[PDB]
Amino acid sequence: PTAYALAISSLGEFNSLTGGTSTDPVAEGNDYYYRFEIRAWEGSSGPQTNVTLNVTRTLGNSTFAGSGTKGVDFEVELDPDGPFGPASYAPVLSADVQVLAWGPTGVQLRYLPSLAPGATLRFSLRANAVNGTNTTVQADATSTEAPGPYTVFETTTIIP
Ligand SMILES: [Ca+2]
Ligand SMILES: [Ca+2]
Repeated sequence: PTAYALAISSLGEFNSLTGGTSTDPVAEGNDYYYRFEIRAWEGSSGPQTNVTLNVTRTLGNSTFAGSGTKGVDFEVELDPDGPFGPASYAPVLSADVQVLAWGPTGVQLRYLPSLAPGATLRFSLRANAVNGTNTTVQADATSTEAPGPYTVFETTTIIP
């Protein structure tokens, strides 16, 4: 059988850490936010542990912003019933996220609680728009139990 599975999705760029409106292109000198989801398979043989997002800049000049402050530079939200129920995304406790790395060209965030089958996490990441070269970021999802990584690339058009 398939014991455990995870998935990743890009949701594109937004003008706010939470809520707000979509964006892209972005004018150089403005902040913007990437969002990614990590999604636990509903058929998983149990909760998944060490669910980790690794995002690296692959092309262009934009930078992950700030020092790594939850609620300013990044946010992790949990939808405990995923798409399968009406519960909405809500920010998780600060203690529930370990910032493994936070720098201008790479960020790594680990969810410390276990992630129930079907549940999803939404990661929002603040960035500084820089260039008229596009910025492309690589986002990798892994967990202990799932045969990761699962990778996407999202691209932002920067106006000089
Ligand atoms: Ca839900
Ligand atoms: Ca985009």
